[PDB]
Amino acid sequence: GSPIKSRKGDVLHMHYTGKLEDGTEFDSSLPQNQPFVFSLGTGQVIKGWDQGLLGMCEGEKRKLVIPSELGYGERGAPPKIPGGATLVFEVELLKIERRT
Repeated sequence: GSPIKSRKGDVLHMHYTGKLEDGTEFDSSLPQNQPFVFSLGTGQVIKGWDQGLLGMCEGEKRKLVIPSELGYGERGAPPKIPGGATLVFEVELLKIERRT
């Protein structure tokens, strides 16, 4: 066997829980139990995700600390995300479309 792993261009189905530095969860795909689906490496998601989610196999978890320069910047993303907030994501890759 040779598990495929995420590369630029893949379509990923991703669970995430994002937290502030204050520990407080701002968002998660887990409560609705709805994976976020997107094309990796296309500027569809935050820069910290595009550079940070490479080389994941299905079923693998990763933690990403993402200072605001690589997230939503000083602008922020109201209501949940303050301008300048460092985000802490715990992500779980569920599915890479390419393998099937």
